[PDB]
Amino acid sequence: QCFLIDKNFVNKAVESANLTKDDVVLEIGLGKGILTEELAKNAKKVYVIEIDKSLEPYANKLKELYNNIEIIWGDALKVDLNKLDFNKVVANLPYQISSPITFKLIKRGFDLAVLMYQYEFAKRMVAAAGTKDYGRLSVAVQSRADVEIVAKVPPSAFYPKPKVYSAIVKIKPNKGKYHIENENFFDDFLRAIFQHRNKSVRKALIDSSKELNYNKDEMKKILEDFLNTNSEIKNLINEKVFKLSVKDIVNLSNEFYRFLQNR
Ligand SMILES: Nc1ncnc2c1ncn2[C@@H]1O[C@H](COP(=O)(O)O)[C@@H](O)[C@H]1O
Repeated sequence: QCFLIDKNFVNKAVESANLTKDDVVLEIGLGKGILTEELAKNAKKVYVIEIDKSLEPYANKLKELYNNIEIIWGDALKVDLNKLDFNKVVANLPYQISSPITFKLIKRGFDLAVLMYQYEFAKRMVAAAGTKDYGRLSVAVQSRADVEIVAKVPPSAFYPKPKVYSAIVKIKPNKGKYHIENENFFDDFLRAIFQHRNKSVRKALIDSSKELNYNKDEMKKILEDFLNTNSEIKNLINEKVFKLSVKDIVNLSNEFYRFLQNR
């Protein structure tokens, strides 16, 4: 485990979280408890989910100085987050859980999260439409939250030093900006189209038709009919998947959902 040791990066994360004594913070991963201490100083209460009980002496040290820290010994991917009353999340994430934890957290909901990821993952999360790093992850996150990289974090900020840079990412859920009609269909639609990111949406959907439970012939005919509904749809489905904006992918998928349900 590469512990975050550089207090300057702890400070940047904590600052980005805009904490007050009315906030309740979830942290994932205890590490040395440096970040934990700063959270406890500034927030009402902090929950820490930590899988490795050999880190208990760090927990015990903290609990001597702070009365507002609760340690949950367990797997963050398994814990029922619905049962905890946090409004913010601040963590140097265990990188291996980056994707599922992000969506688990977003599903549960929060006012704001400030999370450290490996740099390449963060770049993908925030990537602009039509760029090399833009993909399913980018749209999956940006359709649900405003995201931005707060700071790049060098290997030297950790001990032992990792092989790659990390990045602090601020995530602010934003449900009403894009308004997903049906989350499960949206998820299936994203999966299908990003299996062929350099093809037109139309051709991607045909190739991946089985991801939406249609055979290739069915899907071809569906899209013929769909394209005839209006000129905007025609223009969207003929563009390359990775070139459509998040707004356009959300609206296209919403329209397609409504189309299929009507049919
Ligand atoms: N799924 C998990 N839930 C809670 N804590 C974890 C989980 N996975 C790893 N950790 C802890 O987070 C620390 C950072 O993860 P890692 O740097 O990927 O080894 C590790 O030392 C573990 O103690």
